[PDB]
Amino acid sequence: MNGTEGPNFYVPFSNKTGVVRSPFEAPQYYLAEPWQFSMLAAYMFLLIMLGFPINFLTLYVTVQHKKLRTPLNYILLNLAVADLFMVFGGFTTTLYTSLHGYFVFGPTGCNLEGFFATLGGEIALWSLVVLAIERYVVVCKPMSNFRFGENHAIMGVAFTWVMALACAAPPLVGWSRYIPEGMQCSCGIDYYTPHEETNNESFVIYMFVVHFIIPLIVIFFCYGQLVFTVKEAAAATTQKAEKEVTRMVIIMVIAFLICWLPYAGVAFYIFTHQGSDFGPIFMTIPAFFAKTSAVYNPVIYIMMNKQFRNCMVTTLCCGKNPLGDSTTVSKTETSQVAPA
Ligand SMILES: *[C@@H]1O[C@H](CO)[C@@H](O[C@@H]2O[C@H](CO)[C@@H](O[C@H]3O[C@H](CO)[C@@H](O)[C@H](O)[C@@H]3O)[C@H](O)[C@H]2NC(C)=O)[C@H](O)[C@H]1NC(C)=O
Ligand SMILES: *[C@@H]1O[C@H](CO)[C@@H](O[C@@H]2O[C@H](CO)[C@@H](O)[C@H](O)[C@H]2NC(C)=O)[C@H](O)[C@H]1NC(C)=O
Ligand SMILES: CCCCCCCCCO[C@@H]1O[C@H](CO)[C@@H](O)[C@H](O)[C@H]1O
Ligand SMILES: CCCCCCCCCO[C@@H]1O[C@H](CO)[C@@H](O)[C@H](O)[C@H]1O
Ligand SMILES: CCCCCCCCCO[C@@H]1O[C@H](CO)[C@@H](O)[C@H](O)[C@H]1O
Ligand SMILES: CCCCCCCCCO[C@@H]1O[C@H](CO)[C@@H](O)[C@H](O)[C@H]1O
Ligand SMILES: CCCCCCCCCO[C@@H]1O[C@H](CO)[C@@H](O)[C@H](O)[C@H]1O
Ligand SMILES: *C/C=C(C)/C=C\C=C(C)\C=C\C1=C(C)CCCC1(C)C
Ligand SMILES: *C(=O)CCCCCCCCCCCCCCC
Ligand SMILES: *C(=O)CCCCCCCCCCCCCCC
Ligand SMILES: [Hg+2]
Ligand SMILES: [Hg+2]
Ligand SMILES: [Hg+2]
Ligand SMILES: [Zn+2]
Ligand SMILES: [Zn+2]
Ligand SMILES: [Zn+2]
Ligand SMILES: [Zn+2]
Repeated sequence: MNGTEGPNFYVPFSNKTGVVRSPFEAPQYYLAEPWQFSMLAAYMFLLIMLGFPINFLTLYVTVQHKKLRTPLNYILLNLAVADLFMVFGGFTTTLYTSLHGYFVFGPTGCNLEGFFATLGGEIALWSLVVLAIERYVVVCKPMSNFRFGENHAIMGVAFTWVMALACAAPPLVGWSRYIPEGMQCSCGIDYYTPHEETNNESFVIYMFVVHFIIPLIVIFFCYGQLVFTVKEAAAATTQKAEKEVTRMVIIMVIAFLICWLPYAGVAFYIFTHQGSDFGPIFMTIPAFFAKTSAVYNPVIYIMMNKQFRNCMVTTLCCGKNPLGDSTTVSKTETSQVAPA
């Protein structure tokens, strides 16, 4: 056997030498060198070191500025939270797992590590659909009289959590399971083994379709529609606001792909080539790189959203003067209203 199937795992190493041992009981320093694990640990450390402040700042800004309530703002507050969950929930176990060379915290660590990462990634994807739509509406303006409100915005957010849980929760209660991957320092869905007793084959197919293919079709298609009204370029007069948001949304989507296709692909590969000969590094990279998903979103947001940015610059300066080049939102100052 090219691998080493446990009743709990599958080390992509061969135990014709007895050196293979549970990623739940002892260091996997036989799969790779003790420094590569240190690198992982370093990286993860940096990720936590960054995913925390960025996602938190975003949180504090969004709420502290009472007018920042557009769907987009909602979605992003959402992502900021899901990102924070990743950070403490799983990133902590993954940093640790790396530090020790295996899941010292047992299958729970594997679960915290795998779950929150999937919970985080899916919320990201599903939010992307909520946006795709919100966008399609505000640009192709379907209803004669319409403009999303916080009431709908909260709907979409609640929805992304349901859809996300719909994907990430099952492996915790019987459908498929979270299992260490690569150098056994992160945990993902079981593609490696058939394990009739947990129905991996079915869930994986389920996830790839319901929680990957479909949303993508939806998002891509909705894009194919808005490739007419808000065609592509950038720089009423309100036209220039929505068209700039879209551009961001679009980027966000590309950003998502770069962060997940390499992984999703490696995952799909394995699923359809279980027992074949792949090593530990084969998954560690797309899997850990993928972990940037807990942080890139806010960056796009602060870089491509002139309103939020200046709002952050505002909070950061505890007062004003946000070095920009247009409406507002804040607290004591003029976060007053202007409806109709
Ligand atoms: C790869 O093959 C190895 C042997 O061919 C095998 O190692 C075996 O590991 C077990 C640990 O569970 C050792 O047994 C020990 O069991 C209990 C732990 O629950 C200890 O308290 C006892 O002291 C006992 O020694 C075996 O000694 C060891 N087999 C050997 C070297 O003879 C690996 O588990 C195999 N890799 C896999 C499939 O994970
Ligand atoms: C062990 O791993 C090797 C490497 O993949 C597997 O060998 C492949 O076998 C398939 C059919 O069994 C051939 O079509 C390929 O040419 C072989 N190499 C590949 C996939 O590139 C072997 O089957 C694996 N044995 C198992 C299932 O444990
Ligand atoms: C695309 C940018 C155009 C902004 C339109 C999106 C609506 C979200 C912000 O609206 C404002 O929210 C305040 C608190 O929620 C209300 O007090 C105020 O009356 C309302 O106008
Ligand atoms: C984090 C993900 C990185 C985002 C990807 C950035 C690529 C977007 C810029 O592309 C360019 O945009 C112009 C205006 O639309 C087009 O005229 C041009 O042909 C196209 O090449
Ligand atoms: C990690 C996220 C950073 C990637 C940047 C995405 C590439 C798209 C750049 O488009 C430009 O962005 C400017 C933001 O200032 C807008 O003013 C301008 O109109 C728009 O055309
Ligand atoms: C969409 C981007 C994601 C990339 C997709 C990852 C699949 C690439 C893996 O290829 C396989 O690697 C094995 C070695 O491990 C070879 O033995 C095998 O012949 C080769 O076919
Ligand atoms: C995506 C890139 C494709 C690479 C995936 C295959 C993993 C190759 C690394 O294997 C490891 O190399 C060490 C040094 O030789 C050995 O000590 C160790 O036992 C072995 O497991
Ligand atoms: C740090 C640990 C990781 C990478 C664990 C789990 C990740 C997944 C099970 C990924 C699932 C998917 C996402 C988030 C993006 C769309 C495709 C997907 C279903 C493969
Ligand atoms: C305004 O008074 C002048 C600008 C000074 C503020 C800029 C300082 C950099 C802020 C870094 C962001 C870290 C936030 C930490 C969140 C936990
Ligand atoms: C409102 O909340 C206060 C405004 C923020 C004050 C700006 C402080 C930035 C930190 C600058 C420190 C200079 C670096 C010196 C190296 C020791
Ligand atoms: Hg769209
Ligand atoms: Hg990324
Ligand atoms: Hg602002
Ligand atoms: Zn899902
Ligand atoms: Zn299978
Ligand atoms: Zn990837
Ligand atoms: Zn500016």
